[PDB]
Amino acid sequence: APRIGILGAGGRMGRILIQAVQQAGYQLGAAVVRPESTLIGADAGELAGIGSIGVKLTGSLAEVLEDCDVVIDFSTPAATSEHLKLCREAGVAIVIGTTGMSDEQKAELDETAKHIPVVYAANYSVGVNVSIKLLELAAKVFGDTVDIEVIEAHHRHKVDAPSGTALMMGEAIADTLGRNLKEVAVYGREGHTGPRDRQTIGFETIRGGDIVGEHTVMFIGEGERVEVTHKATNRMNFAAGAVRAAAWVVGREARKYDMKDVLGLND
Amino acid sequence: PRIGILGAGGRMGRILIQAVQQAGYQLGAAVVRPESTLIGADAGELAGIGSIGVKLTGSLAEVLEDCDVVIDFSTPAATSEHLKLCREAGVAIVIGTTGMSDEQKAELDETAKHIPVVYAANYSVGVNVSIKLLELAAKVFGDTVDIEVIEAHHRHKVDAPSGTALMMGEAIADTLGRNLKEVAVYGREGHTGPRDRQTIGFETIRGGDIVGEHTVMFIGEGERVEVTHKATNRMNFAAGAVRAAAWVVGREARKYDMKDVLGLNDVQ
Amino acid sequence: APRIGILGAGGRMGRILIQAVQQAGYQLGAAVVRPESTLIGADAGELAGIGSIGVKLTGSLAEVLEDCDVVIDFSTPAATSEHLKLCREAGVAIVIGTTGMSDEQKAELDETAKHIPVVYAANYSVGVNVSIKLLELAAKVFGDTVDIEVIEAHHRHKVDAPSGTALMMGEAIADTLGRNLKEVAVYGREGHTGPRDRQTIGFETIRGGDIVGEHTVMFIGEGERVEVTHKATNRMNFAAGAVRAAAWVVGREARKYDMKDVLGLN
Amino acid sequence: APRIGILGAGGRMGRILIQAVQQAGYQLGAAVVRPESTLIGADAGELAGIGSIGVKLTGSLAEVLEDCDVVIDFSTPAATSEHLKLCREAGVAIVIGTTGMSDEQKAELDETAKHIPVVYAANYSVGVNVSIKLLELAAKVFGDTVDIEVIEAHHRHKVDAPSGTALMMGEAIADTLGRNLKEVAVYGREGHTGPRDRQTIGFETIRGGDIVGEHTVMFIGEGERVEVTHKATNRMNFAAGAVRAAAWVVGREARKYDMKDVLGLND
Repeated sequence: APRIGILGAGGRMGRILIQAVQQAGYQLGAAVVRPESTLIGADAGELAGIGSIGVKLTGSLAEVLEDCDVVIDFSTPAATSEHLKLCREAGVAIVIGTTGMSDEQKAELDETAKHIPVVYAANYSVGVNVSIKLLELAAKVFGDTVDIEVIEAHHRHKVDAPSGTALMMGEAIADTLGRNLKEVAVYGREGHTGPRDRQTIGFETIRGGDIVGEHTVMFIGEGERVEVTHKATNRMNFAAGAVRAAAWVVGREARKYDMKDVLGLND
Repeated sequence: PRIGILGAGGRMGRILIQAVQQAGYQLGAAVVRPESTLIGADAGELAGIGSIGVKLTGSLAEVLEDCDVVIDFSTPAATSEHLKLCREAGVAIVIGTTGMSDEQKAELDETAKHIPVVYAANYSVGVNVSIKLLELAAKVFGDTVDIEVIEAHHRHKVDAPSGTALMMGEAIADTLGRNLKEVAVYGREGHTGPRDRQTIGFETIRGGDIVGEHTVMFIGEGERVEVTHKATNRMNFAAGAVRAAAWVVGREARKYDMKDVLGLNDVQ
Repeated sequence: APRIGILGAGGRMGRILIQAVQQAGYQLGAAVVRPESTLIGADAGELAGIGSIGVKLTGSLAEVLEDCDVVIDFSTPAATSEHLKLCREAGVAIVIGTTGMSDEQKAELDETAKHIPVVYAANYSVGVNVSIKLLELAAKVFGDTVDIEVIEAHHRHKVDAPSGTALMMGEAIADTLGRNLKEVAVYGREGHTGPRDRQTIGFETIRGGDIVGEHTVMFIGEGERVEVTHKATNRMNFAAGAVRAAAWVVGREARKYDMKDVLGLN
Repeated sequence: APRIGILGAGGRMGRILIQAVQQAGYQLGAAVVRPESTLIGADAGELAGIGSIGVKLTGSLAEVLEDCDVVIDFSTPAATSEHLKLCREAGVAIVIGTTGMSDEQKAELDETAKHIPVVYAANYSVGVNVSIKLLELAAKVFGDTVDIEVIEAHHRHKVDAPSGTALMMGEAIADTLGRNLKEVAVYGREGHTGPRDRQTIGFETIRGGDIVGEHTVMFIGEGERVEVTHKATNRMNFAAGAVRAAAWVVGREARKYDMKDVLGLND
């Protein structure tokens, strides 16, 4: 079985990753926090809400890398830089989900991936990555015979429209169909719009309440319609995907991998 | 009741004949333009329900004695003469002609002072029911929900959102005391910021051959209530018009709409 | 403004009820716990996660009734029995959402409701109660011209099908249409079922994953369809409804009330 | 450009197929009916509601096969047998959508498919075949991590439950996951069902009104859900797929093909 270490194990996301490791039947290899954290010495399982599991929060990643085959890192881009060097010298694979890394930090990641296996993905949700593959496959088959509309819904606090996931989906469809998203995208409809251009990709964005996040793509043809939909119940399905990527990457050739590799979608 | 169909030759007329027979009523008459080719043919056979013993006439006045109520889905000029004739004969009329002139609509109100007249923006029973549900849900939820209107229609529709969506949004704004033109939003792009509670959002989907779907979302904290109307075809106006026709027979001469016909004004 | 007290303030539902009182802008009048609870003396606002609010947890309901105009009780039927007798003597209204009261305990409630105002509802979610009213109205208008199908979805751990909410919706429609649900209900379809009887009310129950709770009623006609749907994001929309009932019932005549009364649906 | 002939050109499906041939820009090569038909001599385009196109209904398939590269046959299994022998001797490919052929009649097809190209598919809707491929792919990735539920809706007259299309989808999913559908299928839920078995594939069948046909497969996981949905607006989307298969099969090696081949779904 693979030994998975969780970096930043004290934060909100770390605790979820600890539950995901134990729920997948894996051994928690390590739980690391900042060397000055209040929680050093606490039980990771107790802290994660699953009761004691015998792994305690430590503050030195280098001291626990021998106990791990892979580590999962959802922290700060600066902390990921230090985590990359330690895993390189120790030969431990790393699954990185840190958002907002600089172009220099992202380059440091790419060169590390020539020495250790590295997983880097924009989204670790298994369902989202699956959805994208379905969209690409349906788009290749439907070709120019369907009107493509992207509908998403989110809570009333979201400041951006459409969501990054909705745009990620439209981008994959536009790449598949050979269209330029900025040219063919439409974000509203009011008044005498005229009839619909087949090249148009329409984005309908719903805002309200506390909706966690729903995305639907409609391939609308003559006489029929195919919908691909992903709905999130909570903000926690990154963990199951990240843990699945960690188990998958153990013992593989040193390259940079994404969730398309992990899920066998590049076929 | 004996129900007559005006403009019985057209696409909508033929559907109305089916609706009368499908509702178990006796078709009292079937009238077409006085220069129509089909004058003399049997209405039932032409409508696809087999012979029923009523033939197409080009003279509405000659068969008014054979009817208790008549249904008119034609052109605004054709209804005006038909409205005048029904007044003198004392036969009720259900009018669904779109785009009636300001003088013709005033002629209707005076006609409704002599005979009962039904005039509604939409004769689909489901659409009218939904709008009542929207009003009822809106009054109870008040300002505790973010309201979003989603509709879908075929790729040939030139106007957005549909009249039905705006009719629904208008009903909600009136219940909530909002001005729809002030609070409506038809698209979202870029840094929209957080949602204003007063906003009523309209998301319009276009594609393929979708006949017509409308969903209103009352989105609160922890839960959501949706009212949805979906149309399979463009013929569900007929069942309502026939229902309005049977309802208006033998009633006091006023102007009625589908809220009266469906008993929707009786709950608040 | 009304002073609302929360019973069982240490439990999961009690803490949520404290948040709902503060989220609605009301002043928390009291917070009572089991007489053997550890938390007596701690601050309710802090204990509920909204920061200190100046109300401390007590173990004596009788000692704090003077500070409240109404109390909300989501506890056990045995504890509710003591709460019903105590609230009667103090003249404080009570909102009860305890499930599973005995036929004798429910009778104790009805006799109590002759002295103090009592709100008792099967479901305190505002959305659900609204949904049932939409169903009743749609059912009255459509009559026997539509096929009615009830679809619900819940997480994979739910042992009962259909949900109580779905049956509550189905029952409301059957009463409107004059049908006997036990006679006309259908819970599955397999093989040569034949054509559909118009009287049938069909129940499609979806089970999977962690779905909190979705309920859809379809009025399916010829050429069109009307759907009324309620979707739950979490298990907490009872609290806002209960708090709204608490504020609504303050100072009213002593009867038994439900959420139809609170929301003006009757 | 392929010359497509339509057999049974007088019937409901024949008229729809004529529309589909012209809507695709193809040449109507022939329009054939029974030699004793009333419609012999009528213009196929006029009969299909698209105005004259200059091809008239004939009663002899052998006399017009030289005008065709492929023919489309939605008739009776007895008539399809005769058309197979004629197309074989004439070397013209054929697309068959006739339902209910015997095990011997299906064998006549397989031996014919060694001489001429033959397309035979259970369902010619492009969207449905796309949907099935999407289900197989999602099922392979999710594996045993999701509860799978099939929801379908049809008009109040449908006598069979679930629909053949819903069963077809469950069969594709059960095959991908290594499950036996008859063992894991559940068609209703009433009373104390207990908690859900992960292996179960649940079928919820909706009946009412005049619904043409809706099918939804829910892959329900922990924290998220992915739905694949196909909706039919009318009973005519078989035609476009059959026409698309007709053009695809022209000039290909004599084998038996299905819509997975036509749409590039095999891999």
